[PDB]
Amino acid sequence: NRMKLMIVGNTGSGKTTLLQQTVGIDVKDWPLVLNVWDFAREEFYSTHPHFMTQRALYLAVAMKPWLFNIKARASSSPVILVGTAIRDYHFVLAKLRKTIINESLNFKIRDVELEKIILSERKNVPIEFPVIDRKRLLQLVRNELPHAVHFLNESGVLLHFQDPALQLSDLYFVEPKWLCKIMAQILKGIISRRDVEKFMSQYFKLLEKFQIALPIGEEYLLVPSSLSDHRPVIELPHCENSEIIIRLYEMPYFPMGFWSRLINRLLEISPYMLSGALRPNRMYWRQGIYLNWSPEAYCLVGSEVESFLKITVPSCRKGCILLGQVVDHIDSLMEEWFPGLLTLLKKWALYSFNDGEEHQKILLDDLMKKAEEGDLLVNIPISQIAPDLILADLPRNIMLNNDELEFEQAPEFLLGDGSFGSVYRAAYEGEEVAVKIFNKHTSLRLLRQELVVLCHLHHPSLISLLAAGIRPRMLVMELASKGSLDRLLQQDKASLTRTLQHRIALHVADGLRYLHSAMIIYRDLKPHNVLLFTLYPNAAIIAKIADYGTAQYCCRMGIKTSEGTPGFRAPEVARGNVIYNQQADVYSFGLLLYDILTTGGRIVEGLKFPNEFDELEGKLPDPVKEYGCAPWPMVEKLIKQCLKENPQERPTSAQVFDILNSAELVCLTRILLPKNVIVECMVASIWLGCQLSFLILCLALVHIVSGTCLYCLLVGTGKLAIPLMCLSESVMWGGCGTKIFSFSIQKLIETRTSQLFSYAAFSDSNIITVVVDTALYIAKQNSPVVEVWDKKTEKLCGLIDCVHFLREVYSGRVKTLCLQKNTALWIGTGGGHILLLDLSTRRLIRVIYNFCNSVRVMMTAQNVMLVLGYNRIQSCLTVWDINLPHEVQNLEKHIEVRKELAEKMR
Ligand SMILES: C[C@@H]1CN(c2cc(-c3n[nH]c4ccc(OC5(C)CC5)cc34)ncn2)C[C@H](C)O1
Ligand SMILES: Nc1nc2c(ncn2[C@@H]2O[C@H](COP(=O)(O)OP(=O)(O)O)[C@@H](O)[C@H]2O)c(=O)[nH]1
Ligand SMILES: [Mg+2]
Repeated sequence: NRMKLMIVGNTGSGKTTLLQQTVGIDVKDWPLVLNVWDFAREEFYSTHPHFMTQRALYLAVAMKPWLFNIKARASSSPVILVGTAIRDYHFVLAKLRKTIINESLNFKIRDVELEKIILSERKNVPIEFPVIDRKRLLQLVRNELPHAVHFLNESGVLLHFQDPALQLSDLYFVEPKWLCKIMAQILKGIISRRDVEKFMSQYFKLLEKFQIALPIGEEYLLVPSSLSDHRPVIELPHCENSEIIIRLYEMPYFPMGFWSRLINRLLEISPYMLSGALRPNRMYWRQGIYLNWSPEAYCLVGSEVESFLKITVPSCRKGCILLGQVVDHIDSLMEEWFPGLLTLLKKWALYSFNDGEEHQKILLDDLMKKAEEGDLLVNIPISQIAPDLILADLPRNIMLNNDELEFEQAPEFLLGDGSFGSVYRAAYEGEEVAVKIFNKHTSLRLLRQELVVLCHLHHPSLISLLAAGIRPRMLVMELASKGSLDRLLQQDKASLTRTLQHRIALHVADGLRYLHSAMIIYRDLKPHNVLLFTLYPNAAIIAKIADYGTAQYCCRMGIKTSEGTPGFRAPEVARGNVIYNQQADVYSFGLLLYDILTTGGRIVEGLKFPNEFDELEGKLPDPVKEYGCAPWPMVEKLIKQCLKENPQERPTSAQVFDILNSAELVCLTRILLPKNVIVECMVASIWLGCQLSFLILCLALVHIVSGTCLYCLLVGTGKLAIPLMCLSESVMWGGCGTKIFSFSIQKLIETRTSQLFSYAAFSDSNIITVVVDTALYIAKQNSPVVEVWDKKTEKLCGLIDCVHFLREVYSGRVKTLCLQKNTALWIGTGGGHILLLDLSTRRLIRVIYNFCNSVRVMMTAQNVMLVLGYNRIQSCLTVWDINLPHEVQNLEKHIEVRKELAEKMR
């Protein structure tokens, strides 16, 4: 019986006095318990075009923007007019009171659970500054919580803004009267944070999310709702008809919150309107913005006096560019936030044949019709009246020379089905290209959106444009030499090597990072939209992103409309009620990486079992167990991170690219052991010691002898038998006590000569391992320094310090050594770090961090590299691909090569 009453109207009308029978939304209670929200001069309109819900009854008190917001938020809701989908219209007392009760009772018919306990708990809890965090103990004391909180929010008990692009999900506003008085008392109109602070970290963030206090600079807040109600005297550098371009936007009324929204949109993009980054001059009068880069490049967006919106730009190249980008941004803003004007909106293009005569206007649709069969207006080119219809504002190097195009559009020339078009195989300028054709009932808006994406962003991981036209309305971009990723996943499963699919993932992550850095949300990532140019893993370009027909500007305000293919979209996008940030793209990339790791897998199952693919996406199986793929540790972890319900828990695209940009990720191949099971030695199925295990001082695989050291059959205690602790063959050598010894006793190299260099304690220590190579690498107990000696001279050659490398990049004390045939040295420090040194140049290739807490024993098997470590107790067994140093070098070189391309494509 909890009904919501919202008395909306124009200030003064005496609607507050109407109920009794100015500083923000009020609230009262009436007995059928009625929750009344009494709304309130005109500054609050852009502050609360939000608090309408759906389960409420409206009482309008001839303002039409109010009705426009009502019919756009709560479509099915009674609206009773009172004098001083309309259901009744009364005039002014008690007779209308019965109508309200009758309408409220009929509204429930025209339009229970464990709620009532959480409702009471949230209502009966008083705190100062009432908003509270995720206080789960209040429900613990007394998969269904976000389904009850939503109902309570839609009932007036509290407000929970769970929209991803608000960052207010964690905190819960109690007794929502307070949030309608502290958020609406901040309001010539350029006040600073210092003054606000004298009346707060989340408070400033909360204000800007509601279009109340925009950030125009440090310690500065724009506060659009408080700007002057009249424009100053602007005298533009050009006043002749032939020198300016004018376009009007005629509306029945300005939507509630339209101008603050437009100002926010325009001031965020102004640095990048010419280049795509120099700041212009800006002015504000609450119904317009003046941008000014020069007397030749400016932009005046205002509102003449119904409800027209004028855009004035100079009639030059930079003026046309600014006009095009302002029109595109206004159209995008209207599509995102004001659906209902798209017809309630009329667009006029102003033109004149001779200078000095009155301006006459033509409807933009008629002008587009005339431009579809010509580029001149017959009683004065169209490029001077509406340059954006013929793409005259875009760069001239991407204009379609229709005489150089050999395009068939045959069913056998099809390449794929785009978002709103169809890509075909064609030839342009004597080259193999791909042409996208929009299907019959499309407008210039889709072309212009995909051109916004394709024209100003150049990245080695984004599809490149070659030409664009309007008469056939195509997009010639380029031909991917190897097709889409879906075809590779479902047909050519054999060519997908590990190092190739890692590059495929990395190139898509890099493209997403760049797309997000330019305030663009892709909104649909799938193997179909990922294009492959080569299957050679060492190439710089392996994967690109195409089909930008669903991409849209995603500024700090977010995006509301829902786009994306079922099964490749974030969970917050499937339920098209919240407004989401660019983390949906991160979730889509997580799904795509899951697909890459599992190859066909869930895609093959979804083409077999539809309408369950999208339902399973809120939990999906383990990649390894479900489809039997080879384990890819630290990539399954990234998949789990990217496949999280909370968008804020998900990493950003830059973080995903950073995680993927590591050779530890690709060369890792990690097996944990039971808790409190310590391992001393292992041999290669793998045999382990402790008690002899399988998956005691020494072991050996004799083609299993169990013991200080043992080789497949020499035994060392320090009495050797065909304290001694070292023996290796590469000739066979060894080490006894604190001196190196050899035999084919052949060469007793007593090693206390090195006491002069380094500490004597490190010099005179028991030997741990000896390595046989052109040189002699020796490390001792608790020795952060590895000694290098020459067999030919039986003399020291030089000492290397692991502590030096560790500090340059941490126990540092050497525990084990292993030599790789590619001239790389593996050293296991006392901590959980691994050092890769080139044997020749003595240079640090890379240090392995976050691996473990301590390294015990290290060896190689078959070709992989076995490292055993502790976690001080828990011991872990880790398998590293033995191509790790070369992979580090190749990955860093590849990153540099394709990074010097991103700064050259611009
Ligand atoms: C196998 C065959 C298939 N092929 C392609 C090419 C493409 C392609 N190229 N360029 C494009 C630009 C855009 C584009 O928009 C998509 C993603 C909407 C389909 C596709 C392509 N997409 C699939 N297959 C190229 C030939 C050589 O190989
Ligand atoms: N005498 C009289 N005063 C009215 C009438 N309607 C409105 N008012 C005046 O309008 C004021 C109410 O303003 P109100 O509409 O509640 O402001 P709002 O809540 O911010 O929209 C009261 O002070 C009344 O004096 C009316 O029919 N008769
Ligand atoms: Mg009032």
